[PDB]
Amino acid sequence: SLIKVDMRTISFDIPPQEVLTKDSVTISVDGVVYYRVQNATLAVANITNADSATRLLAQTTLRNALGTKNLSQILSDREEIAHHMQSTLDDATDDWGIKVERVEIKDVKLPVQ
Amino acid sequence: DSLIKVDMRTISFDIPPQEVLTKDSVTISVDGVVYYRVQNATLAVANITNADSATRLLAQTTLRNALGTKNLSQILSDREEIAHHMQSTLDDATDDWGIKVERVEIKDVKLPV
Repeated sequence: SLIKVDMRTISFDIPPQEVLTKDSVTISVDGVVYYRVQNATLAVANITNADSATRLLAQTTLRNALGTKNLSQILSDREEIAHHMQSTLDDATDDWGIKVERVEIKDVKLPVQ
Repeated sequence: DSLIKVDMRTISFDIPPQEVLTKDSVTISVDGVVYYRVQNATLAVANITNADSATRLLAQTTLRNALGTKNLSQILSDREEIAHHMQSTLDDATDDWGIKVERVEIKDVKLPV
């Protein structure tokens, strides 16, 4: 094989997502995903659609996880939520050969309301 | 904005032993090495099913042609120049599928029976 896939850990940013918390507060949360290709072939066979599929599934996973949480609970349970988001996203990315190492919450922006 | 990264580091592949006839009717057995890197990732992936096989063949093809125009004493004497010109000729051909040929080395010039 001449054209090889970089198998090293790389990252992408989850753009800020609007979420209404359990205690009814509209927040704007962004995050980071740390991932690597764990199956060169399986990833390459899905190259044209893998990028935005993984990006969207990350957003929806972040959106769903925080929806069942109190605003205070987002800060304290941050490692538990990150662990939960990792499983969900790792499971959903296996079918195109991508290993997700971490999904971490970054900033919690606060608009009026 | 990509997800699946192509390895951009300079790497090598071996040109298997080739039976060439010199300009002065001496037959030889020549193996070589090609040093290359992907210089255009979008253009390389688009042709992944054919590019590897095509590059290997054109390396062999460039090696056979370069030696065929040369006399045995010239192959002996100035490998440096021959390898330099082979790099140019292979670099021209492989550009259309986003591969930069950095360096072409001639390893062993053997004499079979």
